[PDB]
Amino acid sequence: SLHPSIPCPRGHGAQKAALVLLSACLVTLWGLGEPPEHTLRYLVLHLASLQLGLLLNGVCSLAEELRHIHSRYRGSYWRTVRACLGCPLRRGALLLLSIYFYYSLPPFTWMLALLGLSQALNILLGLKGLAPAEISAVCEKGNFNVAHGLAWSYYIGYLRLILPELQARIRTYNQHYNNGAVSQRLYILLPLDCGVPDNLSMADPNIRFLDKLPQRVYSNSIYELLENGQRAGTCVLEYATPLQTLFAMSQYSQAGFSREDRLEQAKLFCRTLEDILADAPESQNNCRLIAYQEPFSLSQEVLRHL
Amino acid sequence: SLHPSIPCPRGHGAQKAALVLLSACLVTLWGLGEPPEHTLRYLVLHLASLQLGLLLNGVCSLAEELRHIHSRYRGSYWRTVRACLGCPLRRGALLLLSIYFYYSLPNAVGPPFTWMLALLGLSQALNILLGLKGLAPAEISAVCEKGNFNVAHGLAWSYYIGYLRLILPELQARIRTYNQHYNNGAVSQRLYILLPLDCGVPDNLSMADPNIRFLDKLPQRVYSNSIYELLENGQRAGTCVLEYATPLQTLFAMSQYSQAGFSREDRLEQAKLFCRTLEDILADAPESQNNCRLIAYQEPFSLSQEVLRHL
Amino acid sequence: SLHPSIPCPRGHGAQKAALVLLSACLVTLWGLGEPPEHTLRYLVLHLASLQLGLLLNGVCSLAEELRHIHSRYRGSYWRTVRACLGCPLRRGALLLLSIYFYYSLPNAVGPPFTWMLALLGLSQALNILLGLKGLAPAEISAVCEKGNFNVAHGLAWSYYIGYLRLILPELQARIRTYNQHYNNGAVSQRLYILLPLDCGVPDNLSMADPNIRFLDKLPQRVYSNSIYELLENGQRAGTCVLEYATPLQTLFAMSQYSQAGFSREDRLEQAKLFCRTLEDILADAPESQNNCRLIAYQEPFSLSQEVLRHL
Amino acid sequence: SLHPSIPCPRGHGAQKAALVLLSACLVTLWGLGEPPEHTLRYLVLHLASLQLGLLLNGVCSLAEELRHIHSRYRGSYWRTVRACLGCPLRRGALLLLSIYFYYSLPPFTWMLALLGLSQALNILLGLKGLAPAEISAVCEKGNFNVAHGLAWSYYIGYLRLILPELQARIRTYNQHYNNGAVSQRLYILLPLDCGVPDNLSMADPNIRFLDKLPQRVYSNSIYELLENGQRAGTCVLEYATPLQTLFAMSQYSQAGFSREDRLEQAKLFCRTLEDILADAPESQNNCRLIAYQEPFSLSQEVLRHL
Amino acid sequence: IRFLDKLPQRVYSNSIYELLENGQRAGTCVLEYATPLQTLFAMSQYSQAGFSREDRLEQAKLF
Ligand SMILES: CCn1nc(C)cc1C(=O)Nc1nc2cc(C(N)=O)cc(OC)c2n1C/C=C/Cn1c(NC(=O)c2cc(C)nn2CC)nc2cc(C(N)=O)cc(OCCCN3CCOCC3)c21
Ligand SMILES: CCn1nc(C)cc1C(=O)Nc1nc2cc(C(N)=O)cc(OC)c2n1C/C=C/Cn1c(NC(=O)c2cc(C)nn2CC)nc2cc(C(N)=O)cc(OCCCN3CCOCC3)c21
Ligand SMILES: CC1(C)C(=O)N(Cc2c(F)cccc2Cl)c2cc(C(=O)NCc3c(F)cc(F)cc3F)ccc21
Ligand SMILES: CC1(C)C(=O)N(Cc2c(F)cccc2Cl)c2cc(C(=O)NCc3c(F)cc(F)cc3F)ccc21
Repeated sequence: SLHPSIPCPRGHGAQKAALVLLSACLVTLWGLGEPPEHTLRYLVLHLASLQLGLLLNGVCSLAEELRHIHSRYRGSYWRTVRACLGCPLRRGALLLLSIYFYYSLPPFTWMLALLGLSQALNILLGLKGLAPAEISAVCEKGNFNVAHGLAWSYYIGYLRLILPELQARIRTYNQHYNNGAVSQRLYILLPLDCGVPDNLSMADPNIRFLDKLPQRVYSNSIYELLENGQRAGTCVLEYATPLQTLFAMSQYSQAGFSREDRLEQAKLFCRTLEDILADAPESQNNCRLIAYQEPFSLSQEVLRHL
Repeated sequence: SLHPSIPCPRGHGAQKAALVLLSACLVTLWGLGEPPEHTLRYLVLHLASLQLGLLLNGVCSLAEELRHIHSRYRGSYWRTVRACLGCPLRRGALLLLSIYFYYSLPNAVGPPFTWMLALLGLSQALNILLGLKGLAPAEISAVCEKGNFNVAHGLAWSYYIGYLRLILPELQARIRTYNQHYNNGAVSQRLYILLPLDCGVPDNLSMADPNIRFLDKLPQRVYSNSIYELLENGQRAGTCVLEYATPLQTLFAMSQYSQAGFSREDRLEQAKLFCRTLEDILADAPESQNNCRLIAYQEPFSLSQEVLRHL
Repeated sequence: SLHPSIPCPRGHGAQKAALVLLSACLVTLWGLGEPPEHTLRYLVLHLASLQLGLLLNGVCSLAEELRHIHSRYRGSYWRTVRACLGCPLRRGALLLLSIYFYYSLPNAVGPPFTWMLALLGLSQALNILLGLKGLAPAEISAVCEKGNFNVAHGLAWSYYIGYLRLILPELQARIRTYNQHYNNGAVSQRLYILLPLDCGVPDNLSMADPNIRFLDKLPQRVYSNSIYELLENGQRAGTCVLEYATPLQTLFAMSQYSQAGFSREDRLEQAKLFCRTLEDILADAPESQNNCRLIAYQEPFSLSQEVLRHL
Repeated sequence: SLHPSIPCPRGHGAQKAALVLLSACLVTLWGLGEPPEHTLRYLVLHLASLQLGLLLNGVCSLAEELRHIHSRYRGSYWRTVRACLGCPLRRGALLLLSIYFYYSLPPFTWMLALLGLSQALNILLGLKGLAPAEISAVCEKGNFNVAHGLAWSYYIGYLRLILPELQARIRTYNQHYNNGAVSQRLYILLPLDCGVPDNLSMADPNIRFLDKLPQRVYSNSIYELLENGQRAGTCVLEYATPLQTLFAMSQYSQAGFSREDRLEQAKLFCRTLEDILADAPESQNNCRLIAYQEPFSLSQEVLRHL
Repeated sequence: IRFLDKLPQRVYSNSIYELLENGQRAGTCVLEYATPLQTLFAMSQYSQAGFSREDRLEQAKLF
């Protein structure tokens, strides 16, 4: 609802389509007309190599982690083992389960040399790479995103400090003058393009700076929303200052934060600001978000919510 | 370098294990003396299952992304496949290799290719639903650090682009102006940014330790800064412009709220990571040309002892 | 899109067509009917032949590099090895597989390892001596433009960082001031930078075409800007702040000298590329907030028309 | 002559040691003791595959240039073929020479298809990549290096315009102020780490600003060189600005310019500026370059040149 | 009257002024106050000069 080009939280399409594929997959195994004794042996041995390979992958990971004991895991060996190999208990059972069934199921020592060699090629040539559309899912589900830190810093830092003392300063400026009364809500502008001009008239000339709201120290502007050369309304406009910071990351070569990522993350920052302003006690319909990506009259969009 | 506890950027110990492992792999293959020809096919066939799996897994992962395409992938089909399947042309060739390496190759162990198609699909769904192929927390922190997906990365950079970048150019002159109009000791020209690893950031700096006491407000948008003196044994041991790290404070309040999904285990990592990233940004930035020095520690001891040794 | 002559950055057509040839080549492998056991073995063996040769060639490449360690590689040997042999931990992971797949695998065609190693160095030595395995310019041009190995990339970024990033913020203010204090048409608020692709840069802009002539130097680290009137049919259709691009002059003078090793055709290659690099830089820079305009033309026509059509 | 850290112009350590490596490897062929016709045909077939290897790489690259033909090659198919395949006839003649040797020397059509397929995997996967050592071994030879541009333009634009009239301005300044004449040479500092403060005082307090030389407008500042609290030299100091641009080039992400390249090109920029000023009419011992790198006394570095 | 620029250059610096009229530029000439009149005013300001206001006015006219 915030904007047609803001991504919704990831749903369960992967779960549902897999279920449909799983339903259709189990159908076609029955069509072969073959006993499932081989199928069960194949499936168990198919999983056995993965668990065996996962151990060596953890072991290969651990050799980097062995010198990391004093750095990340409080100088503890057991915690380091858990990080690479997952839960030691559940993983440990799978290791012994595979070995016992592998010997029973009809070489013995040749596969480990080959499987250990195969795990090397995944580590060395990077065949088992992470698809970014699965990097995004895990990063978003675990809240490993840069935007999730830019929004929470904004809310805890700026919004949660002026929102209580905003409607009061709006009311006082309304009585102290006579003007069309200014709206009692802050209309945060969230330019999705992350190009934030230092003056509002630069984005559109029909929006003009009129006055500064009386006042830790904060300064806000009231803008003369002009339609057909006449005032149609007034409000307090304010760009999201993180949207500059996300932009100025993309310029710098040290950020490792490219243009495709800049737009991709800045989409989250607005989404994870609505999810914050929805439940925040300081938000009592006293702050209204407006987003717009230039394909546009900025003045009408402010009027659109008015 | 900043502290014995701050993690170092990952080395190449991963492939170091693999190369040593491969050294123990070729010898083991040579020691057992297996038929070399079938050893070649088996490794390829094994990699034929692995790379054909990344398509069945990808397509299931692709199903959801076809509904974000208008917003997340700017309404383009080719920016949907490249996110779920890596580079398409590079990945597309490997599939034709794996298909060719499985369509008609002799295979003592393994089903025919048309049989293996069904067995692969059933295997992928089981791993997806149960999460058997779960990401290890060691690799989660490894990939995110490499691709810069950690939340402390932004909080370190935003603390630079917003505040640190805008005040270091004038901080030397502002400190110089105060010293020339004050006592004949003197205040150091280097800013100090406290980075308590515990993220315990008292509102008043003097309350952390009695030896550090607020002296004066440094003269000048209001960029207020309070200069502090370090009272060691009742005498003016040293004075410097000291402040806490606001992003660490915002991290501390981040973990408290339950709408952030920020456990205290994660906050400790980002408390450490935010220091190293701030070390990296200030290492080469033109503004931080020996203009700022960072203080990081973990409270188990006096804070004044650590700041004094830096002067 | 500035001019039809300027080239676009290299695409992925080479990878795209290679997929088609891979697809058609798969048909012939399935049509002739040779056993896949030998086809898989040869293909691994053939790929083994190419990879194993790169070792000695890299060794001969490293041979000159042993004395460059003190100068071009900061005194570390392992940085030198990666420079010549590619990734040390990956290429060695491919040589070892080819060593195992040639010391053990059957070799229906080709010498044994004890024999191939003799011939392997011989072919590379001849290629090094005679330069037979040479890089055609399209391979060099691709590496030059992908890895930013050009002199135009140098000039464009220098031109922006040194000149265009320092007057564009202050260009709008002076144009507004000049328009405000004088009431005789109006001057556009944009600098219409002229980019003559032929690198013909006269000192006097009015001499280029009669319709352009000097009006008044624009009042203001002492930047001299001359605005011009565009006499169309003897009528001042419009006036603008107009100037040439100095680097495109310094590309011309580079080709004149015989010490630069910068041929006439190379000048054209690094002149078209330079203009594209400037647009890619201005279109993303914050300073060019609709503040600068590019006018690129290759002389086959009046200069005033294109300047006018952009107004 | 300039600095130990400056890379020397590429000698011939390859041919010096490759031939020696060949000489040791030329003895071993006589050691094996094998028939010569068998050896002869293998080598010919080896070069026959490479000719097709070069043919397929160029032809695949030719498919891309059908979009750049009207831009890079002036709409002429001849330059399109020449850039990709090298010489249209010399390369073409080798192929049929190789093919005729291919069939003459002891399947045929299936071998050609396999060779084409194996070249496709070379292109898509990119195993046969260009090593960084040979990337900087061709660009240096072909003068396709970024710092070469920032060097010559710094000459045609700045050095060639101020050097002829510098000594006159120094002579005028030396006459006007008596007692401690300045050196008649322009000292262009070249800090190889590219750390260029706006003023020399921040780099080292032992160097003092003295005055600005009389004068478009050219401003050169004369700097005092102090030693143990007393003057030791006076000369015109001016950082090579392209080093500052090179340092700021690596800062921005759109430059595609790494940190090592900054260090690598800064080393190159002095050496190509050495070559220009070695054989230039505007160099009459009136301009001596200073290059240094902290692994220090910058102030004492200048005195060694005096 | 608007300041325009400084005349090109012991060194002597002089100023050229815009002579605005009805909002348009109508003339350009070098305007430079007679500093001795400023000196006379400062003389009348201080009490050690023994130099009254009418004295300053009359000396301005004679100057
Ligand atoms: C982006 C920098 N950054 N990233 C992280 C992570 C931490 C910091 C950081 O260090 N910021 C900070 N600390 C300061 C300390 C002093 C001082 N001691 O004098 C002075 C400063 O500059 C004025 C300080 N600044 C910068 C300005 C900051 C707060 N602020 C913001 N929000 C952000 O910038 C922002 C972006 C993101 C992402 N998250 N945030 C929230 C912090 N919008 C504002 C609009 C107005 C206006 N229209 O007038 C006035 C503001 O502040 C004046 C009042 C200062 N108050 C409040 C804070 O505490 C000190 C006293 C505004
Ligand atoms: C081509 C020479 N070159 N190649 C490389 C690589 C680096 C340099 C170089 O550094 N040259 C330089 N250094 C100077 C220092 C002084 C001084 N007083 O110290 C005086 C000079 O002469 C005026 C200086 N010059 C020459 C002219 C320089 C600057 N300038 C340019 N630049 C380019 O065209 C150009 C080409 C390439 C390639 N990259 N660039 C961007 C730098 N265009 C201009 C147009 C106008 C006008 N229309 O009026 C006015 C200019 O000068 C006013 C600005 C003076 N500022 C500049 C920097 O800060 C201090 C002084 C212009
Ligand atoms: C490295 C080595 C020797 C190995 O250890 N395995 C594990 C394994 C089995 F998978 C199957 C049986 C025995 C073993 Cl022992 C393996 C498999 C193949 C292969 O082609 N598997 C096809 C395949 C399946 F059989 C089932 C499935 F669900 C998917 C699938 F894609 C090639 C080489 C190996
Ligand atoms: C694709 C196919 C069938 C092909 O066309 N050739 C060309 C060719 C020769 F190069 C050599 C002989 C016959 C043919 Cl017929 C080839 C070669 C190999 C191979 O293993 N070459 C090893 C190898 C050498 F023989 C000489 C050398 F100096 C180094 C070296 F590394 C594998 C498959 C093929």
